[PDB]
Amino acid sequence: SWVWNQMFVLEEFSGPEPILVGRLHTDLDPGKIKYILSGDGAGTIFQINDITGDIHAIKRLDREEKAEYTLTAQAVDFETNKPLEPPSEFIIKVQD
Amino acid sequence: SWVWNQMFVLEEFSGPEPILVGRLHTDLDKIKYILSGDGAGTIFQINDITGDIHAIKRLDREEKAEYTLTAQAVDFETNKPLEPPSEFIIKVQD
Repeated sequence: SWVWNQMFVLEEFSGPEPILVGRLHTDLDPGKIKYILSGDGAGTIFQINDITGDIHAIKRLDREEKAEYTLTAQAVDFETNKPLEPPSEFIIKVQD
Repeated sequence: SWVWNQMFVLEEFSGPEPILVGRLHTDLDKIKYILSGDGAGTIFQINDITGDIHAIKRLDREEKAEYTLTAQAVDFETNKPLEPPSEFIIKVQD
Protein backbone atom coordinates (compact mmCIF):
# COMPACT_ATOMS: atom_id res chain seq x y z
CA SER A 1 0.00 0.00 0.00
CA TRP A 2 2.94 2.29 -0.70
CA VAL A 3 1.77 5.09 -2.98
CA TRP A 4 4.40 5.90 -5.62
CA ASN A 5 2.46 7.55 -8.50
CA GLN A 6 3.12 11.23 -7.63
CA MET A 7 5.81 13.62 -8.83
CA PHE A 8 6.92 16.90 -7.37
CA VAL A 9 8.04 20.04 -9.22
CA LEU A 10 9.80 22.94 -7.59
CA GLU A 11 7.91 26.09 -8.76
CA GLU A 12 10.90 28.41 -8.18
CA PHE A 13 12.98 26.56 -10.80
CA SER A 14 10.15 26.43 -13.41
CA GLY A 15 9.84 28.75 -16.44
CA PRO A 16 10.27 28.65 -20.22
CA GLU A 17 13.42 26.55 -19.67
CA PRO A 18 12.22 22.92 -19.47
CA ILE A 19 12.77 21.24 -16.12
CA LEU A 20 12.59 17.45 -15.68
CA VAL A 21 9.63 16.37 -13.55
CA GLY A 22 9.75 12.60 -13.91
CA ARG A 23 9.49 9.83 -16.49
CA LEU A 24 6.82 7.36 -17.53
CA HIS A 25 8.26 3.89 -17.55
CA THR A 26 7.01 0.31 -17.87
CA ASP A 27 8.97 -2.75 -16.79
CA LEU A 28 7.75 -4.43 -20.03
CA ASP A 29 10.46 -5.77 -22.35
CA PRO A 30 11.86 -5.87 -26.01
CA GLY A 31 10.42 -7.91 -28.91
CA LYS A 32 9.34 -0.43 -28.60
CA ILE A 33 6.97 1.34 -26.19
CA LYS A 34 5.31 4.64 -27.13
CA TYR A 35 4.54 6.82 -24.08
CA ILE A 36 1.41 8.97 -24.25
CA LEU A 37 0.45 11.73 -21.80
CA SER A 38 -3.03 13.21 -21.27
CA GLY A 39 -5.07 15.27 -18.74
CA ASP A 40 -4.33 18.32 -16.53
CA GLY A 41 -2.00 20.54 -18.59
CA ALA A 42 -0.65 17.75 -20.81
CA GLY A 43 1.24 19.17 -23.78
CA THR A 44 0.99 22.84 -22.74
CA ILE A 45 2.46 22.83 -19.23
CA PHE A 46 3.88 19.33 -19.08
CA GLN A 47 5.52 17.85 -22.18
CA ILE A 48 6.39 14.20 -22.72
CA ASN A 49 8.79 12.61 -25.10
CA ASP A 50 7.04 9.55 -26.58
CA ILE A 51 10.33 7.59 -26.82
CA THR A 52 12.12 8.34 -23.54
CA GLY A 53 9.04 8.89 -21.41
CA ASP A 54 10.63 12.04 -19.92
CA ILE A 55 8.15 14.62 -18.58
CA HIS A 56 9.33 18.24 -18.54
CA ALA A 57 7.56 21.28 -17.19
CA ILE A 58 7.79 23.88 -19.98
CA LYS A 59 5.93 26.82 -18.32
CA ARG A 60 6.28 28.75 -15.08
CA LEU A 61 4.14 27.01 -12.45
CA ASP A 62 2.04 28.74 -9.86
CA ARG A 63 0.90 26.66 -6.89
CA GLU A 64 -1.66 29.32 -5.91
CA GLU A 65 -3.30 29.01 -9.37
CA LYS A 66 -3.14 25.17 -9.41
CA ALA A 67 -1.36 23.01 -6.85
CA GLU A 68 -1.94 19.50 -8.26
CA TYR A 69 -2.19 18.14 -11.78
CA THR A 70 -3.87 14.78 -12.31
CA LEU A 71 -2.49 13.21 -15.50
CA THR A 72 -2.99 9.92 -17.29
CA ALA A 73 -0.13 7.72 -18.44
CA GLN A 74 -0.52 5.53 -21.52
CA ALA A 75 1.80 3.11 -23.30
CA VAL A 76 1.14 1.81 -26.82
CA ASP A 77 2.82 -0.14 -29.60
CA PHE A 78 4.32 2.25 -32.14
CA GLU A 79 2.94 0.24 -35.08
CA THR A 80 -0.59 -0.81 -34.07
CA ASN A 81 -1.33 1.75 -31.34
CA LYS A 82 -2.61 -1.21 -29.24
CA PRO A 83 -2.27 -0.61 -25.45
CA LEU A 84 0.71 -2.16 -23.68
CA GLU A 85 -0.37 -0.88 -20.23
CA PRO A 86 -3.67 0.14 -18.63
CA PRO A 87 -4.28 3.91 -18.76
CA SER A 88 -3.18 5.02 -15.31
CA GLU A 89 -3.59 8.21 -13.32
CA PHE A 90 -0.69 9.90 -11.57
CA ILE A 91 -0.33 13.27 -9.87
CA ILE A 92 2.16 16.11 -10.38
CA LYS A 93 2.25 18.20 -7.18
CA VAL A 94 3.59 21.73 -7.17
CA GLN A 95 6.31 22.99 -4.77
CA ASP A 96 6.33 25.39 -1.95
CA SER B 1 3.32 -2.71 -15.47
CA TRP B 2 3.96 0.98 -14.67
CA VAL B 3 7.09 1.71 -12.62
CA TRP B 4 6.47 4.63 -10.22
CA ASN B 5 8.96 3.99 -7.39
CA GLN B 6 11.64 6.34 -8.78
CA MET B 7 12.22 9.97 -7.94
CA PHE B 8 14.29 12.39 -9.94
CA VAL B 9 16.36 15.22 -8.41
CA LEU B 10 18.07 17.99 -10.34
CA GLU B 11 21.73 18.27 -9.28
CA GLU B 12 21.94 21.94 -10.36
CA PHE B 13 19.36 23.02 -7.77
CA SER B 14 20.97 20.98 -4.92
CA GLY B 15 23.32 22.35 -2.23
CA PRO B 16 23.27 23.27 1.48
CA GLU B 17 19.69 24.58 1.18
CA PRO B 18 17.38 21.52 1.22
CA ILE B 19 15.31 20.77 -1.88
CA LEU B 20 12.28 18.48 -1.91
CA VAL B 21 12.88 15.14 -3.69
CA GLY B 22 9.65 13.27 -3.10
CA ARG B 23 7.58 11.79 -0.30
CA LEU B 24 7.00 8.39 1.25
CA HIS B 25 3.29 7.70 1.58
CA THR B 26 1.06 4.78 2.40
CA ASP B 27 -2.67 4.79 1.73
CA LEU B 28 -3.44 3.77 5.34
CA ASP B 29 -5.21 5.67 8.15
CA LYS B 30 -0.15 7.39 13.16
CA ILE B 31 2.34 6.26 10.45
CA LYS B 32 6.08 6.67 11.15
CA TYR B 33 8.19 6.87 7.95
CA ILE B 34 11.67 5.42 8.06
CA LEU B 35 14.39 5.78 5.43
CA SER B 36 17.47 3.60 5.02
CA GLY B 37 20.19 2.73 2.47
CA ASP B 38 22.22 4.78 -0.08
CA GLY B 39 22.85 8.17 1.55
CA ALA B 40 19.93 8.08 3.99
CA GLY B 41 20.44 10.73 6.69
CA THR B 42 23.56 12.25 5.15
CA ILE B 43 22.51 13.23 1.62
CA PHE B 44 18.79 12.49 1.74
CA GLN B 45 16.83 13.36 4.90
CA ILE B 46 13.30 12.22 5.72
CA ASN B 47 10.71 13.79 8.02
CA ASP B 48 9.32 10.78 9.93
CA ILE B 49 5.88 12.48 10.27
CA THR B 50 5.27 13.98 6.80
CA GLY B 51 7.24 11.48 4.76
CA ASP B 52 9.06 14.31 2.90
CA ILE B 53 12.52 13.45 1.51
CA HIS B 54 14.89 16.41 1.04
CA ALA B 55 18.31 16.46 -0.53
CA ILE B 56 20.57 18.26 1.98
CA LYS B 57 23.95 18.17 0.16
CA ARG B 58 25.08 19.20 -3.29
CA LEU B 59 24.62 16.14 -5.53
CA ASP B 60 27.10 15.07 -8.18
CA ARG B 61 25.78 12.69 -10.86
CA GLU B 62 29.35 11.87 -11.99
CA GLU B 63 30.15 10.60 -8.47
CA LYS B 64 26.86 8.71 -7.93
CA ALA B 65 24.01 8.73 -10.51
CA GLU B 66 21.50 6.60 -8.69
CA TYR B 67 20.54 5.88 -5.08
CA THR B 68 18.71 2.70 -4.05
CA LEU B 69 16.84 3.32 -0.77
CA THR B 70 14.43 1.38 1.40
CA ALA B 71 11.08 2.78 2.50
CA GLN B 72 9.60 1.66 5.81
CA ALA B 73 6.32 2.48 7.58
CA VAL B 74 5.98 1.61 11.25
CA ASP B 75 3.60 2.24 14.15
CA PHE B 76 4.78 5.09 16.41
CA GLU B 77 4.11 3.08 19.59
CA THR B 78 5.09 -0.54 18.85
CA ASN B 79 7.49 0.10 15.95
CA LYS B 80 6.01 -2.94 14.18
CA PRO B 81 5.73 -2.71 10.35
CA LEU B 82 2.56 -1.27 8.80
CA GLU B 83 3.90 -1.98 5.28
CA PRO B 84 6.53 -4.40 3.93
CA PRO B 85 9.91 -2.65 3.50
CA SER B 86 10.10 -1.50 -0.13
CA GLU B 87 12.94 -0.38 -2.38
CA PHE B 88 12.85 2.82 -4.41
CA ILE B 89 15.35 4.80 -6.49
CA ILE B 90 16.39 8.43 -6.42
CA LYS B 91 17.95 9.41 -9.75
CA VAL B 92 20.15 12.48 -10.20
CA GLN B 93 19.88 14.98 -13.04
CA ASP B 94 22.38 15.90 -15.84
